[PDB]
Amino acid sequence: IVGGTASVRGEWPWQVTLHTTSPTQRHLCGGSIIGNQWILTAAHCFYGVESPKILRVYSGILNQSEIKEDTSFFGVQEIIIHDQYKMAESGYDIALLKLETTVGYGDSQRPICLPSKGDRNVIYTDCWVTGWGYRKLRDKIQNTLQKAKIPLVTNEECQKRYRGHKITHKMICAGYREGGKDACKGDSGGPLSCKHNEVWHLVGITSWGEGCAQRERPGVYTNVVEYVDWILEKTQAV
Ligand SMILES: COC(=O)Nc1ccc2c(c1)N[C@@H](C(F)(F)F)CCCC[C@H](NC(=O)/C=C/c1cc(Cl)ccc1-n1cnnn1)c1ncc-2[nH]1
Repeated sequence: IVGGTASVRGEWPWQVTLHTTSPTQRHLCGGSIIGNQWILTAAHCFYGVESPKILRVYSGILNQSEIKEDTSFFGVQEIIIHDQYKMAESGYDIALLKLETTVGYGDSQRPICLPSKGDRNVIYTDCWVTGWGYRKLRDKIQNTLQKAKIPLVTNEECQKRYRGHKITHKMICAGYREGGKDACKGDSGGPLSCKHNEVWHLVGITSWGEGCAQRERPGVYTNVVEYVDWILEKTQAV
């Protein structure tokens, strides 16, 4: 996160850190708890990932230093990638992780609500991007979960900012015209959380941008409201 500040413990209880175990253990991507055995994240996180066996999901983490060999985690039973996904810049950048065990909900780990189909017509004015990613292009993963408040940008304005790309309504953009606040390397897969009528909604999944926090380069997120039926198809399968 560029231009953010330290989160407080329990502030983003749906935020997870997804770690890879091969060749050595390290943070891979962010993610969001959406159900007691479900993590919603970005499809591009699994590039080269040949098996769910190398994945570890940690919930209830403020600091990456809380993670050692004796720290409990959730194993991943299955990686579900949207089957229209090709690359982050073309959209469909969404994936689900089916956990091997159930998350016990508490004040440290709980799910974020998905947006409603009717809420597609609502204007969100209180949106935050969170993660352990870089503070600038050449940096390192941060120990403490960071947060940054960012305004949503219309599809028309985002398309103006990305000449040469096709910004679809399945993407949602966020950033200041002058830049300064954004997601950066290591934040992808994490949430873009918006508070509406005292309820937090998972509005976006951190996907891509041209550089980090640059002037007139909004962050591009998977527009979660456009995938509610796809998520329900995969998580509510009979
Ligand atoms: C010690 O642990 C470690 O250093 N972990 C570590 C470190 C860095 C990484 C990473 C793991 N993840 C990638 C990989 F390949 F390293 F595993 C996979 C994932 C590959 C893509 C990922 N993209 C983002 O996270 C966000 C991009 C992004 C999103 C928005 Cl909304 C705006 C601007 C953006 N940026 C433009 N340029 N940079 N950001 C990333 N790139 C490097 C990493 N992640």
